[PDB]
Amino acid sequence: AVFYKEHKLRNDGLVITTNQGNIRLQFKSEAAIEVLYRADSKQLPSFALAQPESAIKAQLTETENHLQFSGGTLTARIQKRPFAISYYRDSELLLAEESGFQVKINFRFYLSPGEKILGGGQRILGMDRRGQRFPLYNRAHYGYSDHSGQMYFGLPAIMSSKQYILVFDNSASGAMDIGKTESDILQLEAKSGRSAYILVAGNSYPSLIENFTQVTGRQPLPPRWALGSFASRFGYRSEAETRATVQKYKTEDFPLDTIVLDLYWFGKDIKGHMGNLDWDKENFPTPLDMMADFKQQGVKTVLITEPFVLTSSKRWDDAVKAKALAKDPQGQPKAFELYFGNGGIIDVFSKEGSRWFSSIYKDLSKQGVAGWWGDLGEPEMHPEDTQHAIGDADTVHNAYGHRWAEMLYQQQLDQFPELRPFIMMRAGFVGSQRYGMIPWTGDVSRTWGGLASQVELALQMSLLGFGYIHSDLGGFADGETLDKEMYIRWLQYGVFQPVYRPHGQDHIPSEPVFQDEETKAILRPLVKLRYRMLPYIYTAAYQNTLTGMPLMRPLFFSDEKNPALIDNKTSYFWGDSLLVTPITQAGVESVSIPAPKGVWFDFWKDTRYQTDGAPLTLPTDLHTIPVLVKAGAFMPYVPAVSTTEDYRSDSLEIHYYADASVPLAQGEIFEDDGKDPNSIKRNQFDLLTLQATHTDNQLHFQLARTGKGYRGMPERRATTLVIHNASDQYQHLDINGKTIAIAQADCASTPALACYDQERRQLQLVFTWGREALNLRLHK
Amino acid sequence: AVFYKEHKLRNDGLVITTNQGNIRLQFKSEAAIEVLYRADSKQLPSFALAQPESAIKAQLTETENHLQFSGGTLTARIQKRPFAISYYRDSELLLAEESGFQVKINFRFYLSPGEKILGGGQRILGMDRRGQRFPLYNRAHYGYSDHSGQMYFGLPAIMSSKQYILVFDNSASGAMDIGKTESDILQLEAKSGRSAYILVAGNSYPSLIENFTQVTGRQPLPPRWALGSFASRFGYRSEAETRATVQKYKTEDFPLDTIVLDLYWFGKDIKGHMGNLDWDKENFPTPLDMMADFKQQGVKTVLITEPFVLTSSKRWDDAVKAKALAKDPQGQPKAFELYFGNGGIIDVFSKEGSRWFSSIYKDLSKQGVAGWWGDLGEPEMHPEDTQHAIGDADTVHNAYGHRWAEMLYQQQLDQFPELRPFIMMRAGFVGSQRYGMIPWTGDVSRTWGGLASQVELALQMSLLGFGYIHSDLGGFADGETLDKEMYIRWLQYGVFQPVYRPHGQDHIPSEPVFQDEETKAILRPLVKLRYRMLPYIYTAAYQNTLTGMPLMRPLFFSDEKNPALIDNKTSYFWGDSLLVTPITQAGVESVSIPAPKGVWFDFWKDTRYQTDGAPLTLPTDLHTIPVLVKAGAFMPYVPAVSTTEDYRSDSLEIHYYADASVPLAQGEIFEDDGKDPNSIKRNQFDLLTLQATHTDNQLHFQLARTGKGYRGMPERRATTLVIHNASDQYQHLDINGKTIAIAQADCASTPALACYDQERRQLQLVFTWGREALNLRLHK
Ligand SMILES: O=C([O-])C(=O)[O-]
Ligand SMILES: O=C([O-])C(=O)[O-]
Repeated sequence: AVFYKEHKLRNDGLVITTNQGNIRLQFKSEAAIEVLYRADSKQLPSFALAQPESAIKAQLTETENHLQFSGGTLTARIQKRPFAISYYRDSELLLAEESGFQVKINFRFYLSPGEKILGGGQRILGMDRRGQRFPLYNRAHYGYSDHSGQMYFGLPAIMSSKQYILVFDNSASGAMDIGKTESDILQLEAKSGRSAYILVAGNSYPSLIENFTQVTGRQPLPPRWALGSFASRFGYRSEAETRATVQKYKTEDFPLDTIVLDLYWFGKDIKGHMGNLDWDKENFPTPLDMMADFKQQGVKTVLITEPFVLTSSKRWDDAVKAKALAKDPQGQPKAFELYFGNGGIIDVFSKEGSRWFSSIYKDLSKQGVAGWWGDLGEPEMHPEDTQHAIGDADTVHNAYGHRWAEMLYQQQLDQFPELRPFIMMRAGFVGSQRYGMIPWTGDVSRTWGGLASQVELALQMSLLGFGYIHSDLGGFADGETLDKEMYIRWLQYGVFQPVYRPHGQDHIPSEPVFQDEETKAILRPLVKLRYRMLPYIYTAAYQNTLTGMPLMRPLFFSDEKNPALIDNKTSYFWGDSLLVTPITQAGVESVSIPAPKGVWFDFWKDTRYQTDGAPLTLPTDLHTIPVLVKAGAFMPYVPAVSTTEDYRSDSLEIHYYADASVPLAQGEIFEDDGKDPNSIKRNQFDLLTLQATHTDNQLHFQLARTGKGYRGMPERRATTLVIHNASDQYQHLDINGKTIAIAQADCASTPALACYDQERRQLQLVFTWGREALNLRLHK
Repeated sequence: AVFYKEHKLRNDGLVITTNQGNIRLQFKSEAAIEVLYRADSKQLPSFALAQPESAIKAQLTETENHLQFSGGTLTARIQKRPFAISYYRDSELLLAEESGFQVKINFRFYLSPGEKILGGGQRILGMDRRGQRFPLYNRAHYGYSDHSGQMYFGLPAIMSSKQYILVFDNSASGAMDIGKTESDILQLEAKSGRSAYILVAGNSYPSLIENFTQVTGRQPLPPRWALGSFASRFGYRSEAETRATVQKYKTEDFPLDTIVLDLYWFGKDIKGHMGNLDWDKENFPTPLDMMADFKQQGVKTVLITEPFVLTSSKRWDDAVKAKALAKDPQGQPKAFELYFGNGGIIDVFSKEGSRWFSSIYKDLSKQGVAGWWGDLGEPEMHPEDTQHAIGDADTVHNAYGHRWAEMLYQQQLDQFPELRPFIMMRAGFVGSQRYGMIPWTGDVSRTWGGLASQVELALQMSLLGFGYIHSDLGGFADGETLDKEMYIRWLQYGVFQPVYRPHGQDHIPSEPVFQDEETKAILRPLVKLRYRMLPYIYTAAYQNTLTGMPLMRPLFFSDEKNPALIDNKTSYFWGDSLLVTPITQAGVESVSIPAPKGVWFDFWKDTRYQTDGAPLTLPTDLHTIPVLVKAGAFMPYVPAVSTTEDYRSDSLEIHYYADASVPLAQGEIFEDDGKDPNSIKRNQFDLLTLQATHTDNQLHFQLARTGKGYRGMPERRATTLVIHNASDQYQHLDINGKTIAIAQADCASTPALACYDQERRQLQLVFTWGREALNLRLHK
């Protein structure tokens, strides 16, 4: 039995006293509220909040049986007897406590009939997780395929079809029961840790996500090289092998930005060396030269690191001396049996551990390391009696990787304030994106099932803050011989998901350059396409930094009033304009694409489709996967380069997909130096905008640029605008009022300013796009 | 009747007095003698000699009936009565005067029975010109195909199967009669000008050419961009069209280094504007921006210029005021009716004309022009009564273009001492290569016959000093629709001849980017190959600067004791290692290749051929032309780039064609900054050497580098050495004494240091080639 006794509004937080203790309510924004139970006691701080101490001005109103604590859009309705809080956006009930807070810690909420619930982070259970129960305990799931209730990167958070996000702001071993045990009850449980939750509301899914990232953190724009081709395997055994792989990309003519070194860089065996955190000079004899030589070819070097320091490693004595490792209750360094050997864990929650670990990253970065890979951050093994500075293993578990990213992010920004950190990790917490965390979906099997699960995983993570979630392309775990068709499909999908990083255990090659001729003939133009598409992808990344909008969006964004779409885990949007349907089984001869109502074009073949709702059936081929372009799309391209270090936009090629059904369309292209972490905040960019206005007798484009520009920005770009499905009735073109004839033949064989290709229904305009506004008007 | 009267030896020249006048003999080297008749009178100076005032120490000996004037290798034997000079190398008679000098000026020599005679410069008559008579008067031959006795660039010089070169060092309207009128008489004639000839000897064809260029001039190494892809037509009509063409290369993914602007850059019509020598702002409104924008994309701009200033042009009044034009006997500017209109000719032989013309080049170069095209330098029209500073038109005619190149070369070196001039001209004289002249074979027809004549022309010019002779690829003149198969064959041949410059009248596209899909699919990888092969071509260019060795060599170099080979005009060597046989007729299904005795490989298919003399029959296909690689060849490649401005050799791929028949082989790769005119003289280069030693049980490679290097030179190059026709019996590899196992599987699918591919008979070695010597030893 719990009931209201009294409250105090100051400041600007509401502090309620019940017969069972204090509860603190604070708005972190007009759309998000933090609710802290046991507010009177010492607890771990928030991890989910970017500004935990925030509390914006809200209004409090009182009635006989209720209190109301209201922000701009979100309202908390506090029922006095019995005590229960419920949350409203406008006058719409979003979520209501049932028993609310109990005591172990326990939160119980009602679920509404028909309410669909995404969330929990990485699970393979179906997009709607209602009817499921699972632990909140980051844990490896080696070789997973088509099912998992628990893997590397869980999130103690859900997104509802009612368009709210609920966060359990607790870092401890726990569980989530989404109407499994009791049909109408959502239950959150933890063995210890912070007793708080955060509710965020929105009026649309994009707004919800914008509001969520506003209070949990926005991802800083990654370096542009993060969008390029990575060479990776587990693992290059030597400097010679590493150099030979960089060379193979050059001689096979595949783009390459970054080569990634797994654990052999610090030891010749898988076991026994972890913690050395320094070069194995027997096998990597001249690493500074190696990294400098790669830099000369525009190629970055990334090294793997782990939380564990083995007692057999060269740094054990020093880590103990430094007090860098987590301790046992007795006060000794805690050592335990990992796969790799007996060892301890670096206490990133401590001053000593952070300083010690950070110094090592600084040293290696100074030697030439450009980016960082942190593996096993669950932590993969984490005995319950391990003691960190701020609590035992079970209490801090799901925040270890989160703090590790914060430590590394701060370290990198301190060392290189003019560069954007690259931090790729396996496990984090709500908000880890604010430290630039780029997660991957762990040690996936080399099976079709492993591939078929990746869209579900990516969308689940993307919706709750992680735009750069991706997979080991081609599959990672076990296998005895390459499944060629699977590999090809995986690397094709790879082009249209956030990070292009094929990676697998090295008894089977993961890099595309080591594949057979047919495989390379298929993949080479696609890896090149990835680079040609950089303006499209980098612009989506820019939007992700601005608003949290994920690069991969679920089908359900297309119709927010159709909750059934939430179940779709087979087609997704890559940016605004491409509907992608990966092939995830062998021998598939055709696909049924649930394209939203409207006009769509085959990305590969230019075929125009129109639909009022019924799905579209497309045949498959081995060299592509099915991708449809939304009518009204501006698809921007630059010439392929081998490395983003050579990126130039002096030449732009833009394809506009015209249809009268889209009378107004807009496109944008974000350009900056690809590297300045402050480019957005300081307006050091060149933002290109395109607007199409399509009427019965005219099609006109308005082109403009804003921003203060940047060093090396082109003043004038040669631009080729290719209008697909263009009318054969346009007689003339005006550019800023100057009338120009449209040629009707030989468009590919003359340097024509404007030409219509009747066989392709494409109208091509070639012009100079300078700093002043440009208007191009086509008229019948 | 002519007889000896007396002589005087000083100094170090021999001055002979006959009853008819004085004759001066001077050795310009140990292998070359200048013979000047009428030595007592004022004459035009030598044009052919790089150091006209040279006279090395020779020995004079006298007998009753003879004088002997001898240098290191060449001896002049002077018979006293009747007077006649003959020339000997060792004790071998090379050439004997018949009547020798007469008076118009006339030289008569005996030809030996069976002696074959190349020479005369551009003619289409057969490689051996003996039995032919033709004028020495540079003259246009618009639309030539398969025959010409007189075209743009004649040379008053011959090369004999006796291995001497004879130069008629005379610039005037003349003629050459090579045993036509009289079977055993070579006759040289001129209406006026210098009465001198130069004989150069050698002990082999390469030595002869080395000796010839020693005294006539060596070509300075061109900028590396001269070896790249040129966009050209007659002609881009506007800045917009020019920019659109640069853009088309970018969007079609063809390499492009340079775009070339024909006469529309200075006027909207073909007639009436020549002499404006300034931008037509109506059609090229922002040329400084245009050139700067191209430079940002690594693309150079070259402009056409001509000798003629029309009375209708904007510069007529000023040229007259400056006294820049040739005059009539009366002293007025000489005006005459050219195709383009009434106009005069710039007197490049005068101080005033040179200063005036040079100032105009300086101005345009300062604006951003990177290289220069001088058309119509025959001069195309040149009335006999035109007076230049040093003589009338007929007297100086064949040296006009020569002096024009000298003027421009000096101008460019004065303006940009740290760059190599690019000067492309149609007409010159013996020695013009010393001013960097890059000639092309004029306005060739768009016919198979026009293509079929190009090897003959190129070889004739190459042998007598012009390594960069090339053709308007695809054909230039007339035509009404593209002959697609002809065009393709011409641009394929283009890859294996000195300058890659498709160019034609613009009613049919000359650029490969404006061709149909099939044409582009065929040509794109070949234009890319041109760039991948830059280390091979640029190294041949280096050798040409060093020794005069032409880039294209005739088949007859392969066996100097087989004079019948001299007739071959259908196969030639591109550098040392490639025997190329262009396809020069439609529908050819196979070719008979007269490969020299030895082992040869199909460049495209790796097929091994062996022959003891009989020709090799190869089938043709549309995507290649037949090219054989000589066993022992080291073929070096770098990754394709879009422009030589981006050239890097951090990654090398070298293919060695092994065969036991070649127990010793050598290769070299010349690397410098691609631009420094002084790189060779100052040793600012990186010269890579490879030596193969192939015995019954071992194959070993010795790799080394010399030179002082240059700014940006890579210290360490990732190198992939691919050994073709490698034994399947090599068990191990030592690199500098460190033994390494050779893998026997999965060579394309692993980062192996050494791997043998049994199906391809290729052994691949991947390693780091640093500054120290490297020895790689394979042993059975
Ligand atoms: O858009 C149009 O009107 C057309 O396609 O003709
Ligand atoms: O060269 C060899 O000896 C061979 O091919 O086995």
